[PDB]
Amino acid sequence: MQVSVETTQGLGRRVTITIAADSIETAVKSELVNVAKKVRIDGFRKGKVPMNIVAQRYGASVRQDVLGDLMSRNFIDAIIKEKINPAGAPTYVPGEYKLGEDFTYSVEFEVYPEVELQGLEAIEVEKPIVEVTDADVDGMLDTLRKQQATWKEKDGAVEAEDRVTIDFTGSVDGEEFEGGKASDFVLAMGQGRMIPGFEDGIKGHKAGEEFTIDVTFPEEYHAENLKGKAAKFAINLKKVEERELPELTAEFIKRFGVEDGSVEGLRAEVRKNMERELKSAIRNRVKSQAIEGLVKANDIDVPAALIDSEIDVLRRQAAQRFGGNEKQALELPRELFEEQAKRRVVVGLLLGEVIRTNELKADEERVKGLIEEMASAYEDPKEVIEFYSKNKELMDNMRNVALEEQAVEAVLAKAKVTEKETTFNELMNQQA
Amino acid sequence: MQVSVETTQGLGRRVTITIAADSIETAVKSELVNVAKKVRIDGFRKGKVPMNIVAQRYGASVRQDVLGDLMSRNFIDAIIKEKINPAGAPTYVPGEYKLGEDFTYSVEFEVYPEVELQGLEAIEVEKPIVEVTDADVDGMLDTLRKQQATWKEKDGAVEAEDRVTIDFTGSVDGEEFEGGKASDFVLAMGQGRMIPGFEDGIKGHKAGEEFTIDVTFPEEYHAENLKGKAAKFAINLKKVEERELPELTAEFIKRFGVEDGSVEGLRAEVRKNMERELKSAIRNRVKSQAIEGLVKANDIDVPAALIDSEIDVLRRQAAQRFGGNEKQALELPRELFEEQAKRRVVVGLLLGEVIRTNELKADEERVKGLIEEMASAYEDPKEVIEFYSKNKELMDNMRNVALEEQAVEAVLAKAKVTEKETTFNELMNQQA
Repeated sequence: MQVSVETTQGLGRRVTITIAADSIETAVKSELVNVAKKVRIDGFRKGKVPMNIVAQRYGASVRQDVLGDLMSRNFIDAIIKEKINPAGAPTYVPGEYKLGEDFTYSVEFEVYPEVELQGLEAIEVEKPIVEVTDADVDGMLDTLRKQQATWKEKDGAVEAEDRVTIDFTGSVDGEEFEGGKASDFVLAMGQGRMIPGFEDGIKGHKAGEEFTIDVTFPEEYHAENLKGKAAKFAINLKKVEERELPELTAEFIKRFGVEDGSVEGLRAEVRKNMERELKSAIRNRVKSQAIEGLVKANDIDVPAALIDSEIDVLRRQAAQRFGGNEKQALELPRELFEEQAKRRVVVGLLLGEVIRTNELKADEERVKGLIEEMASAYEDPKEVIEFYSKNKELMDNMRNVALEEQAVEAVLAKAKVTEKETTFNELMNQQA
Repeated sequence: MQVSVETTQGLGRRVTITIAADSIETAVKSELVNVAKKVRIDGFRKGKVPMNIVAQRYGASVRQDVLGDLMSRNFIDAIIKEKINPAGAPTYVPGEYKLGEDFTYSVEFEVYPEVELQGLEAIEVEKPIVEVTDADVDGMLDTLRKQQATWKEKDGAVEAEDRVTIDFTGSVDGEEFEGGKASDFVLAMGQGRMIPGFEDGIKGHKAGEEFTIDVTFPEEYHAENLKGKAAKFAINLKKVEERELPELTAEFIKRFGVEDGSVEGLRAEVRKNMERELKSAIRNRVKSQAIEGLVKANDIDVPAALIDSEIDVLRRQAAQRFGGNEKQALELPRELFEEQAKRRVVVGLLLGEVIRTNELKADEERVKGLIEEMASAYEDPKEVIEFYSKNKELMDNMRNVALEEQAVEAVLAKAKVTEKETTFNELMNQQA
């Protein structure tokens, strides 16, 4: 067997393997008649038609199953002789497969080092002490009243402080940007604006008079063919709708689903929101400050295999969002995926080390109250707790999440906890 | 959300869950803004463009993520309140997703029955008593030179007992069909017979003729829209080759792959091949006798969920080979999938119950010896066993196969063991 273990750097090593033509071919014939025998579909029956011709002439489909086995078939043997152990999964980077010659592929595996964390006390824990008094309730209620100010058909030009119901669609330098356009787009004021140029074209003209704008995408834009390329957008200026407050009437209150219809019912729906919004935002802030603190305490050098696995999931899933086209993945900037990925894998090493060596058990009290809180998001809390209590694989997942939280907590209580007073507004204004 | 359970058939409990239009759309906007903020692909940036219009107008490309979440989201609560749970996995039978509508999907499954094996004494174990003597080697050797004789170019009429390397293609009923054609298809004699009309047509014509044979596919054939339809096969008699025996010449010894050239090397390579195939034959004979013993003696009630799992693996794998056409999967007569699946699920329950209740542990010496036996095939056997010993993920699968064979053995030694003498030829005659 043709194998070549190269070293890239430290953790990473590039084991380049080449499988011979007939070594592939015989394996195709083998797995053809195998899967044919078990699934009862031997073309006709189990005594005719040599899989030799089936493979060579029209066995490009089965070649996925075959090469799928052969990558791990040559791997499993080669790693025995050389003592090669990947960190979870090896990054199989293939160049090309010539049909009827060989199959060369670069097996870029990483090794998992023993992680250690330092600066546990040096980490700043934020407790954003928000206590949502009627100042915060009615302050945010006024923010709601003024920001959700009703729509009204403006007579004139578009401006910064207007909504406009339009659409944008066309091409970027002659290419159809797959799903990157909104037929009947609502441009709403008050919130942030899009790329300088786009919204500028919109607010450069009056309603009714429809035209195309040509704006180049930023190099900060998250697709290689769209960024730097000029983009023509067929702007159909239909309806310019200004925001203005008539009053906080039951007509407005009704649009939040308030059956009671009165503003006092609006406060009550807002209390039901404020319950899970306040709890999850506080928990998000202390969790965020913790995770940021852990990584910033120890920006460790993680195995790239875990990053690559995260990147495969994130590339396929992103490209699924961009029309489902695989090719789109390969033109999203890698470092926008490696953002969440790096943090996921670093925290995976750190918190894993914590629950392992600090011997953190699924603390029955901690996971009890955790389950009670997520159950109080459902209609019947008590019975959700009671059913989870029986269920094995639920209590596996509840063990893990209680231990993620408990691993954060082990270093959280060890860290510089700072109980800092803020308001409901500041809590979510500093987020999105 | 709305849930409603209905008994399909006994264990089959159709939990029909109506997910309301808004229950979908809100979860769509959720998974949109989530994936946007974590991957930082918010179109432009994390402060613009409501996910409302993104969902409603072109949010088809997130319905995998959304419905993928909702399948567990609605189900997890539904099973809590009412008491209701699948054996392994629930079969989600969904409606066609019309947008701006309640997605009602039939969440079917079967509950797990107490599996028991019976008629252990009635199960007759076949121990086919064979040896690799020069009698069996010369028997197979004579069959080898007498069956696998060299080919000569024939100019004349084709028989059933000729070779003919033809390129056939055409159309079934008038419609072109994928996969069912082969350029330089070798109709070799000696081995079994093809479908009636086809090979009868080939042998009904003399070398040089380019014609067509319109033959009807059997109603027993492995696909619906092909079976029962006549099929015009444009047979171009390309190569016609007569089957003739010269001798077991050094020309032939080389052609078999034996570089050694002298017949002593043909015998050596035959000893190595006969070694591993004798092992795999005896293994397959006692294994298949025992497996079909347990299954055909105990046609137990198996939860359809396990069948769906196996069938999804088998339909992916098969339809990938049938041009990658996932629609054609559902078109294959399902009993060909359920053939293997029935065996896998019944064995999985029976042998599972054996190793569980009888406390069958992966015996270190037994799994070690099993690995010696299979590693014999590999490049360095005792180092294979040695390296495997470290890797738990692989030793998990080695524990699987060890306990499957050990569970077979726990009933094998209990079953009516009958030693039945055979030759090497008769051992594989039916199996091949």
